Amino acid sequence: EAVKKWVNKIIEENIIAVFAKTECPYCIKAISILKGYNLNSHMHVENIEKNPDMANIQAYLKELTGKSSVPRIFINKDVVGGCDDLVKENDEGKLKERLQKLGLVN
Ligand SMILES: [Co+2]
Ligand SMILES: [Co+2]
Ligand SMILES: [Co+2]
Repeated sequence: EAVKKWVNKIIEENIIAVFAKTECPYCIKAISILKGYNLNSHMHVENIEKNPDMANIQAYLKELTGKSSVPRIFINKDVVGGCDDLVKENDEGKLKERLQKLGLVN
């Protein structure tokens, strides 16, 4: 329960929550895309590789999202998914819609 509670706190206390690992090009790409919307003040990036319970975190992220890979991206507790999902939402206007409803972009 401790691992799940810790992950939950990250998702619930940050509007934009990104789970990442070290030297992860698609993590870096997704984080850069989000910071390009000036979301930094409401983002937390968690490096789950620098963590003794990486496998537990990944298993829980799969239970929540369908995949154990990083990056894993949540926006106001809603599952965006990975960087490819973020790129699809960004290119098709869904990302902007999301952020507008949250007051994060005009
Ligand atoms: Co290397
Ligand atoms: Co900027
Ligand atoms: Co952290």
